[PDB]
Formats: sequence, structure tokens, C-alpha cells
Amino acid sequence: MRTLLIRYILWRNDNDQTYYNDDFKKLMLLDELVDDGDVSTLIKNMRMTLSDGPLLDRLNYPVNNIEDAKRMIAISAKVARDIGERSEIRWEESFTILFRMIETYFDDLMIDLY
Amino acid sequence: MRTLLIRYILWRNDNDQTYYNDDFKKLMLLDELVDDGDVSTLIKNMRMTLSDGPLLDRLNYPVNNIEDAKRMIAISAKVARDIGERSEIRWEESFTILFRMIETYFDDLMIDLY
Repeated sequence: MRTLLIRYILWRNDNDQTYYNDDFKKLMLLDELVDDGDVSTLIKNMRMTLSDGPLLDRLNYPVNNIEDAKRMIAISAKVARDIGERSEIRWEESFTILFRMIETYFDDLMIDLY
Repeated sequence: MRTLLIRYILWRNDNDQTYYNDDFKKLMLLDELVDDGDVSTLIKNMRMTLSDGPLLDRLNYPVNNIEDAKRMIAISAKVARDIGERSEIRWEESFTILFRMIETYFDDLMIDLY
């Protein structure tokens, strides 16, 4: 789950066909859980501050249920997409926080998705 | 370079052909720079301690030249390979340290490799 999620988020960023996998299709369904307006707001802030700061702030939100986790994956995915591949983001820092929150839900997320 | 290296190390760990890229061939040539005996020693220690601790210790070594960086990538790659896919390693923590040391060499590593 850790690997798959890293691979998926990175893929959402650059859209490199050479790194696409069909397991991404299921994870892509989680996008409906996140409003595009929230993503736009987040991107605007990231650009305003020239940092992943606003993304890390969103990732530092509490995760109390699997739906909360699904949303964090989706927000990471849509931000990754919308920010653009040129964006010099230290992705491992975002993954550190994302997984710090969602790690426990990995077993259930895997069942829920596949 | 950050993305490519994340993708390469993760690929070395699971050997999933669906995540392979031709750019990995060049990075695989760096393996000659690292002795297999050092890797064996490191793996033995990781297993002894049930942690990535010994890997993180190796990654915390100083990087004074591009060859030092090339070796850190190679040690990360061979450890990733030899440890096995089942290994519950928080890869992002290893990437945090690896990139903390090698980040500056990214531009030169890219030229040197491609």
C-alpha cells in the first residue's frame, strides 16, 4: 500500500505513461470525495507561498475514519495533478505525513479498493 | 531526479515489471561501486534489529563527491533489492536522508548518467 500510493501520487504529477499501472483506476475513484474548489484554493496558496506548506497543512489534519484517509489520498492525488510536474516538491516529506496519518488504514483501504 | 530515484529504489524492492523504465538500466550500472559483502552485512544487521536503522546509519554518512552520491544510490538500490518486498520499511524516511545528502548532485548525476 505504501509503495502503490507513492507510485500513484508521483504518476498523478507527471502523467508519465511508462509509470502507469491499472491499480491506479481504483484509486482514481477516490477523487469524487474531494471538491475541485478546495484543490484550486490549496494550489493558489502553494503558489502564493512558493512551497508545499499548504499541502503539508492539509495532510496534518486528523484522520479519524477510512473516509478521512480516502480523502487525504484524493487531496494528495488532485494537488499532485494540478500543481504541475515542473513543481520542485520534496514529495517524501508529503508522503512522511500522509502515511503517518493513513498507515493504520492500509489493510482496510486495500480490502475496500481490491 | 528525485522522482526517478524514488521510482528506481521502489522497483529494486518488488521487481514488478509493470513499474520498470529504461532509465533504470543506467542507474543499475552504479551497483558495481558497492561491494555485495557490505550489503550482506547491512541486511544481516537490519534483520538482527528488525529495523531500517542500519540502512539509515549508512545513509547518514557524509557525501563529499559525486562518487559518494553514486555509492549512496547503489547501497540504497542493493539494500532495497536484498531486503525483500514483504519488508515493512518506511521508504520515505530513507528517501528523506538519501536526498538530504545527494540533492545537490542531481544536476551532475543526470548529466553523468544521461
